[PDB]
Amino acid sequence: SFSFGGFTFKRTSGSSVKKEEEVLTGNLQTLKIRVHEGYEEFTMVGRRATAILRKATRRLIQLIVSGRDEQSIAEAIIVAMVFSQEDCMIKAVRGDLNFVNRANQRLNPIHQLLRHFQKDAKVLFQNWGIESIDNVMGMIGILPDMTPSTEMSLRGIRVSKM
Ligand SMILES: O=C(O)[C@H]1[C@H]2CC[C@H](CC2)[C@@H]1Nc1nc(-c2c[nH]c3ncc(F)cc23)ncc1F
Repeated sequence: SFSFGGFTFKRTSGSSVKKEEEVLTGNLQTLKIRVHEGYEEFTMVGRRATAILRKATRRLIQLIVSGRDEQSIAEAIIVAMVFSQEDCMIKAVRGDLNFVNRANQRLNPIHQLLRHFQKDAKVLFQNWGIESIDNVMGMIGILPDMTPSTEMSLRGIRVSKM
């Protein structure tokens, strides 16, 4: 239904209304983003990874991911975290004031966030948060360093891997 970061997104459930909101990045730039308000589920289909995303307003509730290799799974996770519009993803932006240009009639801020994190997702992964996980057979944790764990995971994130 739409393409974002190389994944085909389809909404499978729920609805949202869009409210324009100014947000402040970690490096103190202002982005004016269309915040989606409501409960939604999406599928994400890539060449090398597939995910199920459950989200609410600026909140990743669950992401289940399967993929070819560590790189392919990290790609899905980064796109999902930007799509979530979470405040910790907005605050993970650091470094050059790259969102200040204004040359184009309109420069999509969610695309700007994804392009930022495609350069380096270390700050994003390190600030997202980790949680203890239940023992669900075939579901493993993935740590900020993209290492598997049976005990902990990035908040809301599980890899489907036997
Ligand atoms: O807002 C936009 O300009 C585009 C770009 C940035 C993310 C989506 C894909 C590209 C967005 N397009 C669409 N988003 C959504 C959408 C629903 N809930 C969401 N929550 C967060 C989010 F972020 C986008 C959405 N629905 C239909 C779309 F067609």
